[PDB]
Amino acid sequence: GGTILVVTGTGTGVGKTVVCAALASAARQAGIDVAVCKPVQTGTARGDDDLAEVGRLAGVTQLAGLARYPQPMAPAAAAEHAGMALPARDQIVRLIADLDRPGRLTLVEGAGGLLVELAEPGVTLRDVAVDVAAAALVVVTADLGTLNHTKLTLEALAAQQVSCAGLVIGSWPDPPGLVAASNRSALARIAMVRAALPAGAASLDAGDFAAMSAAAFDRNWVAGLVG
Amino acid sequence: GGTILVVTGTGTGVGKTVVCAALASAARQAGIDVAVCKPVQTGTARGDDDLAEVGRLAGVTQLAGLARYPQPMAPAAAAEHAGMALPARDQIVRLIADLDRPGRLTLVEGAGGLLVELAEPGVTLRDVAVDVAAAALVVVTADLGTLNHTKLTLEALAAQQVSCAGLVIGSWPDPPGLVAASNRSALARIAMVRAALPAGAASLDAGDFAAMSAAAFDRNWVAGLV
Ligand SMILES: O=C(O)Cc1ccc(C(=O)[C@@H]2CCC[C@H]2C(C(=O)O)C(=O)O)cc1
Ligand SMILES: O=C(O)Cc1ccc(C(=O)[C@@H]2CCC[C@H]2C(C(=O)O)C(=O)O)cc1
Repeated sequence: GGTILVVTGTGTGVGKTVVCAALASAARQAGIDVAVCKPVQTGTARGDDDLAEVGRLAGVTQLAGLARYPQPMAPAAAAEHAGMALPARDQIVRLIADLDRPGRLTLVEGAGGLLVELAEPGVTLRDVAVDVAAAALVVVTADLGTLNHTKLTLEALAAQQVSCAGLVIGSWPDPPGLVAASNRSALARIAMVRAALPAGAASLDAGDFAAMSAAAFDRNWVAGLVG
Repeated sequence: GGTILVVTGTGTGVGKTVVCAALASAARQAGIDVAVCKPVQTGTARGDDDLAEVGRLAGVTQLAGLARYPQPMAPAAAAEHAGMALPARDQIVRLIADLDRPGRLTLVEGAGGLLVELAEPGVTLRDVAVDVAAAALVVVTADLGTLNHTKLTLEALAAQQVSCAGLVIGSWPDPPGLVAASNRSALARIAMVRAALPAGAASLDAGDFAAMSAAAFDRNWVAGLV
C-alpha cells in the first residue's frame, strides 16, 4: 500500500479539518495522490461536514465517510440520541484499507480528540492507527493551555507505540503575542512543528488556500511522506 | 501522617482554585483540619492569588506557596520572561511533606494541567504526587471536549500509578443544556463524580460559599478522607 496518516488533535475546534485540507493541498501540489477519510462525523444536523469542507478548500474529490450523526456531540452521545449505533472497529479499518494504495497519501481525520470513542467498546483513533500501522499528526493551538494538552496527547500515542508525525498549529495569529510566541517555541521542543497555518486560513478561496498550503509545510517533509 | 491530595485539572481556567476552596470548606465543616498548598503561581500581575481566594472563601489559614510570577503564562515561560528560575523539586516535595500531619487534609493545587512543568528539569505535579504518595483529584469542565481531556488526564495518572480520587466539575451551567447534561452522565462512567460546583460559585460571600460547599460534596466521602 501507500502512506496512511491519522490526523488527530488536542481537542475539538483546534483545526483538524483545515489542517487536513492544507496538507492535502500541499501533497497534491507535490504530485502526490491524496484521499481524505472521516470515518465518524457528528454534528451533521448543525451543518458540519468536514469532508465537504476539505473538498472545498483543497479540491480533493477522493473523500470517504462511514458514520454520520446529527447532534454536535461526542459520537457515543450523538449515536445514542439518534437511536443509532457506533460503527464496528473493523468497519473503520476496512474503510481506510480500501483507500490505501501505493503512491497515495491517505489522511484519516478523527472526531474530536485522540481518545474519543469511535467504536464500542472504547475503540479510539489510537487503536485504529495501530490496526493500519499509521503515524499520527497532532493538530494543536497556540493558546494558553496547549502545552498540557499536547504533552497528554503525545504520551497517549507513545503508550500504544503510535509514531507521532509531528505537530501542526491550527491557527497562528498575526501578530503573535507573548503567550503564542512562547507556546510555539515550547511546542517545537516537544515535537517537530510541521506547519503553522495563518489565522482565517479556512476563509481563503481555493487559489489563496493552495498558495498558503504550499508555503506552510516543508516540501522536503511533504515529499518524503510518500515514496 | 495525614491525607495528601493533589488537585489538578484537565487544563487552565477549569476551576481548580474554587474546587480547592469548596473541598476545604466542606472538610472544615466536617471537623477536618485543612491546609492548601499552591507551590507555583502565575498571573499575579492581574491580581490572582489563588491562596488568598482559598483563605477568603473557605477560611483556611495554613496557606503555603513558594513562587509567584506576574505574567499569565506557564510557570516555565513566566520564569523565563522574568529571568528567574523555578523552585527545585525538593523544595516542593519537602514543603508538602512538612504540611502533612495526622488528622489534616492537605490539598496541593497545581498550575494549569497535570503535565505542566512546576520545577526544573521538567518536573510536574504528577512527579510530585509520586514522591509524596498522594492521590489525584481531577477538576473537569462540563463543556464539549471535556471527555477527551479527562480520559487523557486519567491515563497519564495511571501511567505513573497515581491513584485517582475522583472528578469534580468546576462549573455546572444553569440551565445545563444538551451537551452538559450528557457529559455529566458520561463522566460518571469514567470516574467517580465527587461534586459539580454551580456556575458563579467563585463570587459567593464566605457564608454562602460555605453552605454551597457543604451541599456539593457527599458528607460521608469527605469525612472518610482522613
Ligand atoms: O498548558 C499550558 O499551555 C501551560 C500552562 C501552565 C500553567 C498555566 C496557569 O497556571 C495559568 C496561567 C495564568 C493563571 C494560571 C491559573 C491560575 O493560577 O488561576 C492555573 O493554575 O491554571 C497556564 C498554562
Ligand atoms: O472530547 C469530547 O468531549 C467528546 C467529543 C467527541 C467528538 C466531538 C466532535 O467530533 C465535534 C462535535 C461537533 C463537531 C465535531 C468536530 C468536527 O466534526 O469537525 C470534531 O471532529 O472535533 C466533540 C467532542
